[PDB]
Amino acid sequence: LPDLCSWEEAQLSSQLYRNKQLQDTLVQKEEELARLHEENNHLRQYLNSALVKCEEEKAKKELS
Amino acid sequence: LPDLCSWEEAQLSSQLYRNKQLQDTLVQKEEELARLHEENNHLRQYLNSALVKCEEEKAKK
Repeated sequence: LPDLCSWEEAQLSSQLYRNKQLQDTLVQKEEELARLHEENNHLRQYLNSALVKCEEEKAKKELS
Repeated sequence: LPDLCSWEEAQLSSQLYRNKQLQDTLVQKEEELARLHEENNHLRQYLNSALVKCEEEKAKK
């Protein structure tokens, strides 16, 4: 029992360490995701806004 | 001692399960990031192309 207990405790420490590393990576990923979602959406909006104005201009020009 | 051992065993089990969950979440997050990076690049490419064409249309005379 005491040799098993010491082995189990070491495995637990190693597991908690690996999980902490995963957890930290996951925080970094979530914020990278949030950044990209916001940038993609804004870029999308900007493109749509500019392209629409280009077409509005052609419409009112090409009427006479 | 015997109380600590059972607590540590139960924690090994919970933490193995936690590891799996974190691993599963991470593969899903990486897939999502890979797609958003692809989209971001395409959006920047499209933007560049639209700036050029916007500019060339200002061949205004």
